Amino acid sequence: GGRLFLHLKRSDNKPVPFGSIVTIEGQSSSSGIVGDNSGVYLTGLPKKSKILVKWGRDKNQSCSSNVVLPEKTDISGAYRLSTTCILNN
Repeated sequence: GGRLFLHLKRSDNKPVPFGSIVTIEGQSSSSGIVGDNSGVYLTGLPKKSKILVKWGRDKNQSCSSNVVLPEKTDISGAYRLSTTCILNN
């Protein structure tokens, strides 16, 4: 599958909080954890995914992102991608 470093930034231009939990939309278990440079490393992904990034239970404490990988198959490396995490408010 696809592996990538994903740099997330909130729609309000703040970094995503260090320690936020990343999940595939529709799944309850963790996929990864946002680190101290507001990035996460993810593997086993299809070409197009949707993720939830969460650091609390209230309004404006989670955000949603699409994750679109380039088409190329059969490579061993990792993409360095960026996307917006749109706040759920």
